[PDB]
Amino acid sequence: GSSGSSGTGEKPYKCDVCHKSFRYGSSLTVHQRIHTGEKPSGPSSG
Ligand SMILES: [Zn+2]
Repeated sequence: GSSGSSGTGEKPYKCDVCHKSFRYGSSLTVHQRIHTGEKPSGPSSG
């Protein structure tokens, strides 16, 4: 559960809404799918 990213962490493609890193650009977009269309998810603000 605690943080623990050995190497894999700083990805060239990181979401700009949830901050989800992605070693590949395609992966990022394919993920943002949830950010587009249906209500957003994840932490936003207090
Ligand atoms: Zn995202």
